[PDB]
Formats: sequence, C-alpha cells, structure tokens
Amino acid sequence: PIQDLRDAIALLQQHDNQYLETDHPVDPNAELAGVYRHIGAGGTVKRPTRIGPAMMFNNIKGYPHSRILVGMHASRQRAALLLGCEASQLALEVGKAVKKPVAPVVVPASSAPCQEQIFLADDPDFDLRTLLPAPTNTPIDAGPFFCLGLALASDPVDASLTDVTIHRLCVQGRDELSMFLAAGRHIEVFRQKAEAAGKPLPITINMGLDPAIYIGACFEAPTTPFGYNELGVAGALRQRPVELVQGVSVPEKAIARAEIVIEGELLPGVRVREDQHTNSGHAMPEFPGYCGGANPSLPVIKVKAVTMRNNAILQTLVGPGEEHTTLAGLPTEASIWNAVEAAIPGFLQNVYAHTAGGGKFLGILQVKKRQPADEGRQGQAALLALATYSELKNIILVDEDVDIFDSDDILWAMTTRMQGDVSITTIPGIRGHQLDPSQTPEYSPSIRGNGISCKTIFDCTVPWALKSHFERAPFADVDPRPFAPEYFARL
Amino acid sequence: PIQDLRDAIALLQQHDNQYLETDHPVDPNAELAGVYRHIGAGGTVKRPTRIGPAMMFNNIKGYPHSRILVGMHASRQRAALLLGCEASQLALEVGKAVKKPVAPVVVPASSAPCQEQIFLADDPDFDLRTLLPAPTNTPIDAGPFFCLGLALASDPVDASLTDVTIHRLCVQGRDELSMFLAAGRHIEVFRQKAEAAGKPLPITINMGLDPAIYIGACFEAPTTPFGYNELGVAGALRQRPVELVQGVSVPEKAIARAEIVIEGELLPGVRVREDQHTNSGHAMPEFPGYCGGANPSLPVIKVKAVTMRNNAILQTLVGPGEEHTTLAGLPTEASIWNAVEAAIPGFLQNVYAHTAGGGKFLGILQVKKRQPADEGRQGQAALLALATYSELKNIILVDEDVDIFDSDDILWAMTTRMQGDVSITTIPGIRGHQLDPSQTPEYSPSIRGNGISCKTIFDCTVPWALKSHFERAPFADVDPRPFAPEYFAR
Repeated sequence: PIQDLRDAIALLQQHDNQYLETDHPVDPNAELAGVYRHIGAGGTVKRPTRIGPAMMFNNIKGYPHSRILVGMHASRQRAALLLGCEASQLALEVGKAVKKPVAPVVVPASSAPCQEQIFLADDPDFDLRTLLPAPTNTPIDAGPFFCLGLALASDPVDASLTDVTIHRLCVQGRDELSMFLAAGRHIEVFRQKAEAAGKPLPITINMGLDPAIYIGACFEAPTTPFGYNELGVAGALRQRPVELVQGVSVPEKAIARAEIVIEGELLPGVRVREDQHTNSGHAMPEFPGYCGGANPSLPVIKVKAVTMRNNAILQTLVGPGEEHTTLAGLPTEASIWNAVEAAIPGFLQNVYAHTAGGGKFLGILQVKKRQPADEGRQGQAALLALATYSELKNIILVDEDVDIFDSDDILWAMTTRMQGDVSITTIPGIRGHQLDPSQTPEYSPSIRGNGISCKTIFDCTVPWALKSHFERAPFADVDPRPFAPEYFARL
Repeated sequence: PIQDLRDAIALLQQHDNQYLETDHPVDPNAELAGVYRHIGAGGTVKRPTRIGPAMMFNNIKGYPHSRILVGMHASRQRAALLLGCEASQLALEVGKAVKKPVAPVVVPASSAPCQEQIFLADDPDFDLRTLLPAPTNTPIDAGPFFCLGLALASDPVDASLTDVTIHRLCVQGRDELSMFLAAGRHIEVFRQKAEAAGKPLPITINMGLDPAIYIGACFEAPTTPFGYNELGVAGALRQRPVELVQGVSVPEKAIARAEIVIEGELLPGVRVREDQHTNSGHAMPEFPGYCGGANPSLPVIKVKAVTMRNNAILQTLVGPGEEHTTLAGLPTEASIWNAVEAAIPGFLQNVYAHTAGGGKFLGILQVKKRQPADEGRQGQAALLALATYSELKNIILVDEDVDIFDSDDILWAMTTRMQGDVSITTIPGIRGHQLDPSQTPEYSPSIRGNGISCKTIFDCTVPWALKSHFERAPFADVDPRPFAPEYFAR
C-alpha cells in the first residue's frame, strides 16, 4: 500500500525500465534537464526525446547531500502502474476516486517524516540557495525553479476555506521565492485578501509526494470546512487518508510524509521581476514546448523554514513534457468523459488529451455511431468537449476502430476518412490559452488579443450512411504468441 | 397561498387582463382553438395573435356542464405572478426550488376533491368521447387531444421507482387514448418492462393543476424511493407538499386536488395509428409552429375510470404557442444558466429561451465583458449553451444594455453591433431537432438526414477594445411617475 514517494519508487523498481538511478556527477543548472531530455522527458520537448524511466540523480554538483528525482509521472503507463489500473482507463479510474473521496487527517509531528530535519530561516547560516538543488531547465530561464510544489494555504478571513494546488517557484534569494498565482484561483484570492489588510499569507510548499497526491490534486474538488479536499482523491486511490501535520514555523498544515516542505509567507505589497537575476527575458519551458516570458511583477514567498526527511529526495520535472501531459491530461479527459457521457450516454468510447497539446490543447474523441440518429452527434461531442474545457484548441473525432493513442492511426483517419471542405469546421475568436504562441493578433486577422484562438473540429468519423464502405481490412483473429514465444516475451 | 388550479384562477382575477371568461357557445372541435388564437395563444402561432389572459370557456357545444381552460401558462408575466417573482428571474426562481424540493404527501380519499365524482368505465353508458370535451387544435389534426396530461407511473417490478411526466393524448375510442412516450424516459422503461411481461402498466393522467406543478414537472429531478420527485419543485414553490391519493380503479396515485383524473392501463402488444379515424396524416400543431406528422405506431391507454371535481375544469392548451414557450423555455434557460455560471462565474447576466423558438430553438445570451480576458468568452458562452441543450439551433449574443426580452432590441444589436463577415459563425452537421422543418437534406447540402442542422452563433456583443464607442445615448435618470400619475396607473 503506497503512502509516500519512496513506496512508489519501490513499486517502480519491480518493473523493467520504470526507474533508473545514476551516480555520475550532474550539474543541476541546465545539465540534469539536458540529460533527462534524452532519457525520458517526452511530450512536446524537442527531438530527440522519448518515454523512459523515472530517473534519480544521486550525485549533484555543489550539493553533496542531495539527490534529484524527475519523470515520476512522465509516462501514462507508469502512472497506471503507480495507481494499479490500465493506462487506457486511467482517467476513469481517477474519476471514480474523485466521486468518493477519503478525507485527510491530522497527525502529530512524531508521525511526520517531513519534519525529521528542520532548517529555520532564523539561522544566520540559512541559505535556501545552498540547502536545495533547484534545477535550471534551460540556460535562458529566469533562474532555478522548483516545478512540483504542492501549495497548501487557507483564506485569511475564513480559516475553514482551504486550497491545494501545484505550483512552480523561482529561487530569488537566500530566503525568497517568486510564485505565479493564476488570477481567480482560490489561493490568489486568499493572497489578495491578506494583502488588502497589509498582512502576509502563510503557505507551505510540499515537494516529493505519493504520485496519487500529485495526480489527484490536478482535479477540481468540492469544498468542505478545513477539507483540503484535493487530497481526498489520493485518499480514495489508496483507501488511506492523506496525513497532514502542523507547520513548525507558520500556522498552516503540511504533507506529513512529504520529502521537503518549504514553509513561508506571501509578502504584502512586494513584487519582483521573475528574471531579475538573469535578465534572460524568459521564465522556463511551458507545456506547449516553448519557453514562456518572464513575469514582470510576481508575489514573493518569504521563507521561514525548510523541513525535510533524512536523505530527502528533491522531486521536480523536466520538459515539462510528458510529465505535464499526465498531470494536466487526465483531468482534461475526465471532464470530457463526464460531460459527453451525461449528455449522450454510451456514445463516447474514449478520449485522449493528446501529449502533443501537453494534455490541454488537443482532444481526440473516439465515438461509435450505433444508429442513424448518431449522425450529427459527433459534432455535439466536440462542442461538449470545447465547452467543458475552455483551454482546448482543436478536436479530432474518430470512430471506434481507430487507436486514439496512436498518432499514425489518427493521421490515417485524417487521410482516408476526411474531406477538407466538408469535415473541418473553424470556430473563430474563442478564448484559449496565452501560452499557445499562435494565439495572437499577429498570427490571424480574426484574433483580437493574446490567448484568443480559432478552434477547429476535424471530423474524421465515417458518415453514418457510408459505413458499409469503410470497414478496415479484416485480418483473421489469431493468437500470435505460439508462433514466436520468446519474441512476445519482450513486453 | 396557492394550492390548486382554482386558487391560481383567483390570483389572476386580482389582476387586469390575466383571466377572461366567456359564455358564448364554442365548438371544442377547432372553434375554441380558433378563438384563443386571437386572444392569447401567442408564441409561434400564426398571426394575428398576442399575449393575453388565460381563458375559460363556460359553454361548450355538446357538453352542457363542462368548461375548458386554456392559456394558463401562456404568458411569462402571468407565470411570474402565479409563482410570485419577477418575470426576468423566473428560471432562476424555479431553479432555487429545484435544489430544495419538498416531498409530496399521501392523503385519504376524503381529502381529494379530484374524487368528488367517479365515472367507472365498466358502466355500459360510459363514453370517454362524450364525458369530456377534448379540443382539436386544427381541422387537420389526428383527432381530439388532451395536451396537459401529467402522468404518474411506477416501475412494475420495483414500486419504489416513480416518474412524473407531461403528455398529450389523442382520444381514439370510447375507452382508449393513444399516447406518445419519449424513448429513454423513465415512464416508458416502465411500460417496456410491463409489456415484455405481457402485462399492462397502470397510469394516472392528471389534468387541471396548480401552474406550479406543470412548471416544476418540466425540470429534471432526482429519484428517491416512492419520490414522485418532479412534484417536489412545486412543493418547494408553494412551501406545502403536493397531496396525492390512491386511484379508485388502478393501483397508482393521482393528484388529490386535480380537476380531472383519467385512470387506466397502457396495454401490452397493441399499437394504433394516430390519424386512425381521419387519415389527415397529421398529429397536431408542434412548438415550432407547424403541424406534426401523425405517429404511425402509438401505445394505448385503456381507461378504467375518470374522476373529477364538481364543476370540473378541463385544462388544455392552444398553439401550443406561448404556453409551450413557458413550460419548455424555463428549463432551457435554467440549464444554460447553470452551465455558464459554473464555467464563467459572473459573466452571464441573463438568458432567454426565445418564444420564437418555442423555448427550445433560439437562445439569447446576455453577457457583460468586465475585463480584457472576457473578450473571447462570449463565444465560449454560446458553445456552453449549444452543448448543454442539443435541441438549440441558433445563439444570439448581446451585452448588458440590450433587453433580451425585447425583439426590437435584439434586432437593433444585430444591426449596429454586428458585421456579417466577422460576427456570424456557422457550425454545420450538428444534430438538432426533427420538428424544425428546415433541418432536412433538401434544405442544405451539408445536412445528412432529418433533424440535423447548421447551428449559427450571431455575436452581437461590442468587441472589448471598441466599447468606448458603443455607449447608448445617455438620457438622464428621472422618475417619470409624477409627470403623468394616472397614465402610469395602467
């Protein structure tokens, strides 16, 4: 029963090519990410790249006591193994946990390995920059980043209002991090409330976690009093409550079994240029595959303490590549599943938040026309997808004999089951996502500002009345294995 | 505190031009509908027509003791009076009731005015066709119809599964009505189960109710054991449970305060052609404003009894015009509201399931661009609407200074806040609704079968960056009341 990051590493070590360690010295600045680019970053990272093992770097230059984990979630198959289901059903299996969550519980400090070591920022010798190897993903980044920081925080006026969300933070100084907070999201609203009263907002950043927690926390959750409800998904996935502990230096909870916890406060009335120390003009690589722009005005966590386990692992990601595809893509798929299946039961066979869109921009919907009235519902399923997940950009529709996880087979449906002046429907001027660099006025006369897009539905389903002409060549069913057993061993 | 149909009539009589009686003899065959066409049918009925009073016909040729009420829900203002809220808030107000329903209650036969008179069908003199006037809406109809039948039914194996649905029924014999039942609806899964076992399904048809029952019954409701859950909406709207009573001739509940109850059984293994007796080839007028085709294979209710209050009112509708716009459009608006507000909170100011689409085909969305990021979200709101209600056909988007209940003002926005080669987005080949006669392959080379349409989004919102040029001419705020008091007393 997996309850923390090390229980997960143990499971991976029982399967081939899921976990890999190296003792060869690596520089956290640029080099480590450059290495994993080849081994397992995947997704929208520039070629060459591939799906591979999660990888542990034991020998980090300048950090003789540290080790860095990347790629834990950077494969769909791997995520399936870590949660005990089939990779094609991963979105549905987690969607079931979302529906029957198990609440987290509070434990005492004696039960929290994340507090086996406490480094108070009090200490004159404290220096976040030398305590933690925060990797730099590319040389043009704004600085070192932590990329899997699970932030816990509460409303400053109503303490029963909580939030759990993944963030990335740039290291800005001996005890400072900058942190981008999405407008409108709960923790930013918390921070705006505290700042309007001139007060800091206490927060914990929890890194190195059971992958069920990271995966579960990307889904929308209900809000109950003191609920930290995102944690309920992982509670359901393991059938064991996620354990919280009180912070040592701030009045906010932290993840009891996390590897590293950064406790601090968002400062009132303070802001920094994200790239103030490099003037690179960039932040770090974004899920579409491009380096984003540096944010000119960011809030700052003032660090009051770092607590960690003995031999703490620092967990982050590279790419963000396939690791982002998994964390973002399963929620994208679940919400599309839920919307289509409630409106058109039995129609959708599956949906894939394609890695080529980082799990957000590109939806592949596999439908089955069962009867004459299903003609015209394939467009309806596309409208449902675009309405339910507004950061989507394009939809590709295929039938149930097309493998939506096989990009060759998607392009095959786009070649023999599509006519350009019939099957392609453009929907201009719909808000999409600012990190798509083609969503700009300069790219298109129908785009009125950044993050607005034309959204395109590629209908590659066979028209109902023509289906008799579109049967794929029927090869006979045979068990191939007796013909070459040793060859099918390689699985 | 309204509890039944008569209470609602008494409220209407307190307001001018909300209720109107006539004692001039009227033929229930075509004439009655012909008259109300002029007075209050409204909606998609051919013109002349208008919004008007609900109308009671006291003198029915062939039925010297009967009276026929029509138009009860045929006005949004009238529907808001009957629920005690603002017309522009109707969908939101019934949505509140949808969330906190009160359960109906069972009461003994002595508490059910619907059982003041009992007409068992095994009496030799029983004739459904002469006991009650069933209007025929037009001369090309399949036959006489009851158009506001609230049907109650339970699952035949598991009695804890209940459904409450609104139906129309054509009178086909002295003891039989034909009744369409939508596939997938819980009422017909009960009927298919009973039929698969060669058994009848007992049923009540409850007509002449508190408008809060009819209106609430058009919303989706959850299922709880022995729930009759649709009725909880009406119960929360009145904050008093709607009372039921055991049927005298079938094992199934009826509405205790209803005006007329038809008790019977859906018969297994027997169908009927709707235009049996006429060969008209039509059923009756449909919400888009055209007569529908006759249904060639319909199930039959075998009537075992009819019960009714003393001086029972027969409540039905005409058009179906504005009455259908109310019953169908409030749920349409409610579901669009819930979707857009969950997805883009604070952005939608109101939505109107426009009567020109019978409450189904045409959605007007009123949005407010509060900030630059809202540019691009008005199209998102239209997509949300098309996805949550697949029978929509077109969406018109407007800003918060456009009155979406005023069709002149809609067309105004379509005229000064719209460029044809920019603001109009077509989405071809989406399944819509077979009763739109333009959704056929003959109308469009992009339509592959009936009930498939091109769906069009008309964006009549001001582009964010240009809003400083589109302020409507600002007339000073003044209370006009004092300048013409007696004029405003109308």
